[PDB]
Amino acid sequence: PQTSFIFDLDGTLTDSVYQNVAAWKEALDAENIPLAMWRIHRKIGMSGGLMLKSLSRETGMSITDEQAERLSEKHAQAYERLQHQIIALPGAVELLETLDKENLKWCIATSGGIDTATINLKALKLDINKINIVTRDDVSYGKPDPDLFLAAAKKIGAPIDECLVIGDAIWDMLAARRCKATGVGLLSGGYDIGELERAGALRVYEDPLDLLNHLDEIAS
Amino acid sequence: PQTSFIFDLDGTLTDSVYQNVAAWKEALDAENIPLAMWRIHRKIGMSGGLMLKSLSREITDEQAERLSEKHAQAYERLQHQIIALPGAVELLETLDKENLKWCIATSGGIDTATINLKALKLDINKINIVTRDDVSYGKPDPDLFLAAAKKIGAPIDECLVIGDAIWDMLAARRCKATGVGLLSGGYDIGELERAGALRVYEDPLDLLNHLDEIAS
Ligand SMILES: [Ca+2]
Ligand SMILES: [Ca+2]
Ligand SMILES: [Ca+2]
Repeated sequence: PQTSFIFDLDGTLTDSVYQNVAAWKEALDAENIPLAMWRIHRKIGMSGGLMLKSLSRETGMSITDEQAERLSEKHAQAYERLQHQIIALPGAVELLETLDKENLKWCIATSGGIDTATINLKALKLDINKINIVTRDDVSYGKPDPDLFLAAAKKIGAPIDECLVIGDAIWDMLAARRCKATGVGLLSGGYDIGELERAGALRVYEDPLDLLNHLDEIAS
Repeated sequence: PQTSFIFDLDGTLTDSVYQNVAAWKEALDAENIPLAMWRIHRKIGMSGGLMLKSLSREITDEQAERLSEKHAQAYERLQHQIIALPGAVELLETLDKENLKWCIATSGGIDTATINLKALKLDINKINIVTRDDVSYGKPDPDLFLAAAKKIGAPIDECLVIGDAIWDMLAARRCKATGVGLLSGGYDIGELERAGALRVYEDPLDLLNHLDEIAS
């Protein structure tokens, strides 16, 4: 039973978490919701809605639908302005190329909407509508809800239990475990080995190259 | 014996670690040296020399000096984005109020320090501070913390080092100081503890709220 692959995008295949953080920071500052950047970095990988609720509750207050919407817009705009900073992570393309050449099926699964996802894909010189990908616009709920991964397993014709989830955030690992998939964590999104293991990572690697070099430990 | 306090600055009292990461990345790309952000982030808190050195393993002197200057210019451009971390001002004032001595100790030079101190509204010449310009080596070498203890006239052994990075924690243990880790630099609790942190708090407000677990 050959392994099928569900990849997170931002922080996992492209070096874009820190741009995402900066974009949220600028949006939140614009809206007088001053939050230290480590707290924003902690939530990267959740869909914006859940992230906003989450930061909200942890600061003791709550954010209306209307401001959530504006924060979202501000975030997309700030991200766009940072689009050319985004580079593919080491091994990322080579890993994807390895899988195709090997007939292993993979899908991308991101809490980002079509906009962010199109930007990061450029860095991997990939055309969105030419690959297997699921976005926040494809489901009701983002990470850590299992929705995205389930839709991804479905898009590639693999049972979710024949799947390996690859992610850089607590939220990817959490969602992986919630649908009982096998989760593997990458350090390239800035989360540490401790956090990723506690959120359910079975193995943790530096980046796609490191993972590629150990593909046997973890995939068939 | 009352506790004396040695604070890291960048990421401990000010929320500047991400600007620091971003200035390093700007400087690296200008020199066409590819490097993932997380790798840069892992190093913030070492001296620029150790940093770049350590980076290569994972760079000419000529090249190194261009990067140091490029980083300093890029970091300046980002100064307006930097603000105090919650509780940082209150914590320092609480220490003053209680006549507890403190000193700031940073691996950066006077230029980055000054920028960071502005967010605390501190006068660099009106406070106890030690920078990379006052010692031979930056963190994790114990030099700065030793300088800092000397500047406030306290045994390093009766000092709390408060930092956000693995390099702070390492240096603290290397001079037998008690180390406390803050999450506000983006390092995790596991990292900070494995580098020697005795306690780990979220930020200066969390620390101030738990000050009794940790300080006499
Ligand atoms: Ca991610
Ligand atoms: Ca981290
Ligand atoms: Ca620091």
